[PDB]
Parts: sequence; structure tokens; C-alpha cells
Amino acid sequence: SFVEMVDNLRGKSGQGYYVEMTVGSPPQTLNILVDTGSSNFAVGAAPHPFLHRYYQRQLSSTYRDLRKGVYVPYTQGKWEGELGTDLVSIPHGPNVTVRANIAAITESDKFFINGSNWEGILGLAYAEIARPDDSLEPFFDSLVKQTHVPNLFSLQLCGASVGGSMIIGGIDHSLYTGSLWYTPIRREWYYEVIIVRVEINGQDLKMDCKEYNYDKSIVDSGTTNLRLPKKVFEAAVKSIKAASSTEKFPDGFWLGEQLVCWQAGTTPWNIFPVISLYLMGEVTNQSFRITILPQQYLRPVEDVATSQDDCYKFAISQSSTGTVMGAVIMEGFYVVFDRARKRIGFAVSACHVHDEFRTAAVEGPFVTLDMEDCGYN
Ligand SMILES: COCc1cc2cc(c1)C(=O)N[C@H]([C@H](O)CNC1(c3cccc(C(C)C)c3)CC1)Cc1cccc(c1)OCCCCN2
Repeated sequence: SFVEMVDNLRGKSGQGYYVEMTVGSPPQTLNILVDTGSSNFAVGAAPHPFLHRYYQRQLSSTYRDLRKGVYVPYTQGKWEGELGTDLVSIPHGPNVTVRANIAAITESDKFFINGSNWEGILGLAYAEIARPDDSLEPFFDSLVKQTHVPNLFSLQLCGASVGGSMIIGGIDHSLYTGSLWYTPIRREWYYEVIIVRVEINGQDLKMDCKEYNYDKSIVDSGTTNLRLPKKVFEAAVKSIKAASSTEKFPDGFWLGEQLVCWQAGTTPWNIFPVISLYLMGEVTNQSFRITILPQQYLRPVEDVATSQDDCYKFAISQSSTGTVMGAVIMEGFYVVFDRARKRIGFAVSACHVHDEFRTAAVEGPFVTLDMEDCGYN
């Protein structure tokens, strides 16, 4: 019955993927951002300039007040609100209803996005990073406890405004080609993984593999960019600059501020390298790689000028909190969050990114010695 969940995600480019949900009795419909990088289910519950609708607890006969406050600070945005429970359903999801913890957002700062069309957030990661603490059961944990939905979900994020699928409770084989390759979930808090090797246009960055995971590496559908630790970011930018040196860019482009443009259809994709991330595999001394095309890390942005050219933002950012495999990495892959077996699977998506001579890929097996040494402690 997974066909009912195909294409159940929508979004505007750079503004997050959201799924339709209902909360309360009678059901109140809200669009909910899909976020594997946090663990709180929270919804707008008060008027806001950027909200077209919000959760009205007074109108729901099944609402229960938990008489506890809550706040969540993300990288830049944050909200605070009031904890409660209510009945929750996903119209284009499994035919179930769960009583879930809900943070009713009453104030926020740089959290809601003008025009994003979503009014709440579904944190899909584990309780360990839930606020105020890990006793607040996350939505997916509630779903799995109260129903027969299997303990896994899969995300097919399709690029560009944008669409995709969140398959709740399983894997839909019509959404990917080739084989699924699995990497262990290192620890159940974020969806933490271990990167064991990085290549750019086939050239190994040749860093201590601990640098790739300093201080963690995670899969985060709620963050747009590939975000890399300082040392890795500098090595990668230097290599990407060298490969594209025939053209000149503002250096604020490499910081993610200035967008670069070319005459519509003349974008020189061939001068930007492919990036291969090798992930720890399921068996001893075995890894696999995913290969990222420049069409993933050069994100298209609407040109502010009257010219209708092709303009792009550099979607690789420097991080001080580890590697983030964000939505632009996930796009074009089918990503299986197999919580029951503590693993994350990658396969080439049915909605894959199209280069002329190159293709995004998930390939294995590879042999990599001492993979355990790549995790940071
Ligand atoms: C370059 O960095 C800026 C940046 C860009 C983006 C998202 C975040 C940060 C963002 O903050 N993302 C968090 C995720 O939950 C973030 N997940 C992380 C995180 C970071 C800090 C604290 C927490 C805890 C709440 C678990 C989690 C692990 C990385 C979820 C989120 C919150 C608010 C608005 C969002 C997304 O909009 C989605 C569209 C924009 C996506 N790009």
C-alpha cells in the first residue's frame, strides 16, 4: 500500500520539503516540514506574518495540555511553545492515527519562512536530541509504538517547485534503481554515519578520515547544503576552485553569498568536479560510495536581475559542528532510514539528477581498512 505515499512531499526550492498532516479532532490540516535533523514535532499555534494557518488547540476536543514549556534552538532559527498531545494523522501516509507529543509554537525567531507553505516541523531523529529532554517521545517513536507500522521510513527528495516521497513504514522499490547500499547508524541521536574516504573527480582528498567526521557526520533533510568541517571544507573548495579555474568567480560565491550566472543553457557543468563520499559498509573492511554531481551542489536560484539567465548558489558550506549531508546531497538518492536495523540505505533515485556525460551513483563494494578509526571520539 506504499503507492499511496508516493509523491506525498512538496516544497519550494531551498525552503524545505513538507508533508501534509492533520492534528486534532476535528482534523486540522497543516503542512509539516520533514526534518531528519531534529526530533521535536512542533506546529504554529498562534498567528504569525508568515503563517497562513496554525494549530488551534481550543478547537480540538482531543487536545491535552502537558503543562510544560519547550524551546528548540536550531542552527539559526528557534521557537518556543507549550507541550501537549493530540491525535495526528498523515492523509497520504499509513491509515493510522496516533496520539503524539506536539509543541504548540507561540513565539519564534527566524524559524518560519515567508512563502515556504509549511506551518510546523516533524523531527524524525531520535529522542536523545529531543527538547526539553529525551523523555519527550518523538513522533515516529509514538507511531511505531501505537501501530503496526514498521520501524523505518524512506525519503526520495526530488530536485527542481520541488516534490518527493516519504514512505512511512517501508521501502518502495519503484522509487529507485540498482542496489541499496547500507551504512551503520553510528549512534541513535542524529542519524549519525561515518564517512571513510572523500574523492573529488576521483582524486582522494587524502586527509585523516577523522577529519571527515569531526565532530560527527549526519544525514539531515532539514538542512539544504552539504556542510563540511573547516579543514575538509577548505580542501574541497581548493580542489573545486582548481577544477573550475578556467572561469572566474567572486570569492563571496565560495562563501555562499554571491550567486554566479551564465547565459541560459551555457552553464559549464563539465568544469565542476564530482564528489564521492565513501560510507562505512555493513561488513568488515567494506565501504561503498555515493557520487554527487555539480548540479547538486550548485543550487539554482531565481535571478534578481531582469535577465533570465541561469544563476546558482554554491551549496557547500563550512561547518563547525561536523559534516551535514543535507537535502542537496539526498536529492537524486533514495535514502532508507532503517531504524529497526540501525542502518541507512542509499540507492540511485528514480528522480535522479541529469548531467550530460556523468551520473550520480551508489557503488560498491569497496575495501577500506581501519574504518573504525574514522569515527571521532
Ligand atoms: C547553513 O546552515 C543554515 C541552515 C540552513 C537550512 C536549515 C537549517 C540551517 C536548520 O537549522 N535546519 C533545522 C535542522 O533541524 C537542523 N539540524 C541540525 C541541528 C542544529 C542545531 C540544533 C539541532 C537540534 C534541534 C537537534 C539540530 C543538525 C544540523 C530544521 C529547520 C528549522 C527551521 C527552518 C528550516 C529547517 O527551514 C528549512 C529550509 C531551510 C533549510 N536550510
